[PDB]
Amino acid sequence: GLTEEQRMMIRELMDAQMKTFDTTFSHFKNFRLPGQVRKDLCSLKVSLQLRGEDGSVWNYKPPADSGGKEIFSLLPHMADMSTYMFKGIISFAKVISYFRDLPIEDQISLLKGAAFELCQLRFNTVFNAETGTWECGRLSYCLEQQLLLEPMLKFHYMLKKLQLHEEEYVLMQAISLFSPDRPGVLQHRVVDQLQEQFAITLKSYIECNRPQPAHRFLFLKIMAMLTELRSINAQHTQRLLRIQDIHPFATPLMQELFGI
Ligand SMILES: CC(C)[C@@H](NC(=O)CC(C)(C)O)C(=O)N1CC[C@](O)(c2ccc(Cl)cc2)C(C)(C)C1
Repeated sequence: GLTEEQRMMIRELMDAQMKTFDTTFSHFKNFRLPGQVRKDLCSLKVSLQLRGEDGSVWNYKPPADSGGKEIFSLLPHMADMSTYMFKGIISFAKVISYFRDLPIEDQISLLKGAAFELCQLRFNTVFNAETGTWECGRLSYCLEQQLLLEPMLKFHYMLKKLQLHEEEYVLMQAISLFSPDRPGVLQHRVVDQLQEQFAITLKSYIECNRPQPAHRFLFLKIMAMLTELRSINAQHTQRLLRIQDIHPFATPLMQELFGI
């Protein structure tokens, strides 16, 4: 069985999840809309849909470029989504006692490392693998011959396949958040025992709640998924810095987290 402090751990995570993750995106408003290395971007093409309160529907089909400049038509908006996401992610971290109790300099450092990952983890819960779309309340972002060649895309598909519970998602969010090996983490021992206790909790939760043979090695699959995601996080920083080189798009908060 799952021990007392393990039940205690999950419950504080599930709580911070519900307090800070607006699953319907009700409060995403005031966002901008569309008025050489770029295989980076073209693999990530999406169409956008806004359902009005009243029943109206607005749709955006992006331009298939051969030229150069129209690939950016959607970055202002994406930069607005990301800011709104990162704010929820920060609120999530600060509502966790394990996190509050680290030194401030460590708070900042853990966040700057995992913000993207926690965010991609949340988007996975609103992803629909049948239709290749992220359903964000009134927004939908729909992927423009099955190409899991883009690591980020293969990540969402593979992870959705595992059909995790909300508790498994929030714990994954914890392991990723409390990673001992992120630039400028002073308290590497604490953050390391903390991560291990989250991992152990995940391991037990699975042993206890998923007894069926399809859920063999799930804990290990999840753990590999998280390793994959760290790799994708680093590749994405490099892509993003390249976009900044040629055009500033990053909101203040994105500059704060990506280190500029
Ligand atoms: C997973 C990927 C297809 C995409 N997601 C979406 O388009 C849908 C949604 C916004 C819901 O995540 C996404 O967030 N990535 C990472 C973030 C991204 O690299 C990016 C985001 C904001 C800026 Cl300013 C630049 C780049 C991207 C180009 C929008 C692609």
